[PDB]
Amino acid sequence: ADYQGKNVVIIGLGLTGLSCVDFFLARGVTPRVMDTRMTPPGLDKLPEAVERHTGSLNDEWLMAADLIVASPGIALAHPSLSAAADAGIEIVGDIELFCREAQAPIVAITGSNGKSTVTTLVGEMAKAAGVNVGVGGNIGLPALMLLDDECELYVLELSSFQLETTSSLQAVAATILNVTEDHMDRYPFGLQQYRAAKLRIYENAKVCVVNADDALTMPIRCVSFGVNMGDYHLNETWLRVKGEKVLNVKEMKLSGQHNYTNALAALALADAAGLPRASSLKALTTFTGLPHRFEVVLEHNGVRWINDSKATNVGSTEAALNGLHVDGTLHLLLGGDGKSADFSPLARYLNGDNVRLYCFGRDGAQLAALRPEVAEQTETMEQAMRLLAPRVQPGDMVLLSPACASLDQFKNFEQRGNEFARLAKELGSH
Ligand SMILES: CCCCOc1ccc2cc(S(=O)(=O)N[C@@H](CCC(=O)O)C(=O)O)ccc2c1
Repeated sequence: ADYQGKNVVIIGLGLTGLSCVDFFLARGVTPRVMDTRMTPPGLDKLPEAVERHTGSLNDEWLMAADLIVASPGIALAHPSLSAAADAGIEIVGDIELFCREAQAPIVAITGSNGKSTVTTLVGEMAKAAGVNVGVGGNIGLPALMLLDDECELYVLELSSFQLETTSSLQAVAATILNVTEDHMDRYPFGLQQYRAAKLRIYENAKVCVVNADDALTMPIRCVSFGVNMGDYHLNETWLRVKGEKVLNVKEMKLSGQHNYTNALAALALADAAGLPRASSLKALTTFTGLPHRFEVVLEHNGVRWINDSKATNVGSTEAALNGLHVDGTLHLLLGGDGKSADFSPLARYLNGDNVRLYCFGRDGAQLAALRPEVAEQTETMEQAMRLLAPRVQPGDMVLLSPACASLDQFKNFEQRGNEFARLAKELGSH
């Protein structure tokens, strides 16, 4: 693709909007930028030479465009953007621009839960093998910042929003790990619309990796992973491939059944990508986990404080609660922007004499309502933590696994997690 002489418009700033801007500049094309936010991040880095429109979408700019590069953060359904598509104006995203330029195979990963883990694991498997690997997308660096001639493999986490605007992806290996309710504020046609966006990842993929335990991950053969069934399966616990033991999970630092199926998924994608199994299995024994993903930030005085701020949907929090072992009382922090999710699937894990709920953020009242008799509601996570702190006892667990976006009150789930760990360390020691 060649963009010279094109009127290009980018919707959305930040590092991703800026990576798009750099992409076009370096090609001898000056784009225009708009953001619906008044002072979006990165505005300051923008080279004065690029005109910008903030606080709203500029229809004059859009309708005059030859190409619109839409951040995953804006809906294709937005009236201004639907108008442009109706006019036949081409709309793509960063991932589409990347795929058109990429000169190395791409491993593509999406799903409601486990996608950052499996993306990171596959990158670790490549690294152990001596492969020059670029890992990013919806995790880490924006995809366009990974473009490098020396790169031998790319491993991208892709969100459903990125996939909606991508059409040139031809993955060497692609997976949807699972599909559980998320982003309903962005999918007015419900779960099947959301699933439809994720299913796009398989179009033109050399190998499709599917979850034998989750029919929604299926297209319409794929290599499969699952617990008791699949080409990659569990059998102490061993990872197996087609009946053959490959790894005793005692060698892994990660624990839990869901991280074991994450391990199969990664192995399946690495295998499809042609990485040696020895180095791939080795990476599985060295990977320690991501920050904010069920991360023990404090274990002091008989109490563990777990930062699971990366739990931004119901299915994620469920993966935290399902089979959880707590000696005393579980103090569960829930809260933020639920994205119109149905929280009732959590109810099942919240019976008993040993659970306390501390709910906050935009949807706090909705979360407290899962079990009002053991629930407390506050405006902030800080107020909730100071509320729960005096009550914690030896044998207790304090778990931040909010089931919601943090965007109503925090920059991102990382700042939420960082504030959690700060407070835990303050309230968790005399
Ligand atoms: C006009 C451009 C709009 C730019 O603003 C935005 C950019 C990206 C976004 C991503 C998403 S997002 O839906 O991907 N938000 C994450 C938030 C996770 C977290 O708490 O850190 C989630 O709930 O999965 C929502 C809104 C966005 C708005």
